[PDB]
Amino acid sequence: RTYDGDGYKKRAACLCFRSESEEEVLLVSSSRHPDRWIVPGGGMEPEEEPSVAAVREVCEEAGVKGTLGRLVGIFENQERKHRTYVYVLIVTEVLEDWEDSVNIGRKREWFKIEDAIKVLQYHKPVQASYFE
Ligand SMILES: O=P(O)(O)O[C@H]1[C@H](OP(=O)(O)O)[C@@H](OP(=O)(O)O)[C@H](OP(=O)(O)O)[C@@H](OP(=O)(O)O)[C@H]1OP(=O)(O)O
Ligand SMILES: [Cl-]
Ligand SMILES: [F-]
Ligand SMILES: [F-]
Ligand SMILES: [F-]
Ligand SMILES: [F-]
Ligand SMILES: [F-]
Ligand SMILES: [F-]
Ligand SMILES: [F-]
Ligand SMILES: [F-]
Ligand SMILES: [F-]
Ligand SMILES: [F-]
Ligand SMILES: [Mg+2]
Ligand SMILES: [Mg+2]
Ligand SMILES: [Mg+2]
Ligand SMILES: [Mg+2]
Repeated sequence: RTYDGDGYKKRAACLCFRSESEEEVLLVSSSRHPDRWIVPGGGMEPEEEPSVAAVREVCEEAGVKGTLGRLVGIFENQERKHRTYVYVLIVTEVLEDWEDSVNIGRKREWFKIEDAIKVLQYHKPVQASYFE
């Protein structure tokens, strides 16, 4: 795990959209609580570029690849002490049997943006804000 100078854990994530119209986004199930949804993402490795970490974590957690788009922003979770670079990713490859599917049975699902914001709100309000 890696950290900013203030001790916040460094993370990266993508908003994995179905298309360039950015109407449908891919969430993945929580590892702790499989009945809940999150935005896929995770820790940056040492010296790892945030865009590289984002794409790698989406591949591991969600089993997708695509065309990397713009940095949306950098988002803090004060409560959990982490700070997340969030990028747009336009999905072009949907893989079966990806890392977390095989290892922890992680699920994924497409959501209209409105619905994504809805299911994120309760446990992951900072993640809901990614879409603002
Ligand atoms: O507190 P939790 O509900 O168990 O959330 C955990 C935890 O997030 P926190 O940093 O807030 O504790 C993990 O972070 P660490 O404990 O490893 O620092 C995070 O891991 P990543 O930052 O690497 O994403 C993991 O997410 P996941 O295991 O899917 O990678 C996520 O669990 P959820 O899947 O329920 O959000
Ligand atoms: Cl879309
Ligand atoms: F995650
Ligand atoms: F992660
Ligand atoms: F991670
Ligand atoms: F991870
Ligand atoms: F990681
Ligand atoms: F990791
Ligand atoms: F990882
Ligand atoms: F991962
Ligand atoms: F993970
Ligand atoms: F969060
Ligand atoms: Mg991960
Ligand atoms: Mg992780
Ligand atoms: Mg993660
Ligand atoms: Mg990781």
